[PDB]
Amino acid sequence: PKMHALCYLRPFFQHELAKTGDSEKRQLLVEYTLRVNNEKSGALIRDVVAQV
Amino acid sequence: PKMHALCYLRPFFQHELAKTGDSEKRQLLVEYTLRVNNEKSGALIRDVVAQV
Repeated sequence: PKMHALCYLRPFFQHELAKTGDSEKRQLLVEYTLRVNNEKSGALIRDVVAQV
Repeated sequence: PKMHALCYLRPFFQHELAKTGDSEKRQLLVEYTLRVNNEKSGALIRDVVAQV
């Protein structure tokens, strides 16, 4: 777990939208990326199934 | 220069518009007109080419 990071360019944030009447509109946004420090430190086994 | 005026109906101003997404909007506005007191106090030479 220590060799993976989640990097936030813009953390979670909310804001208003245009008000077109007797209502209330909100938007939530987030911007992120994933960093893998070194792929040599782990393994990924693919295409394996149980009991065929 | 004493015979020409620029009349401002609304002086230059600015405001921000409604938010519709992950963006910001700005607008600047001005409203004006031009007054020429008397056309007989000046001259306008047209269709003259400098050094052919």
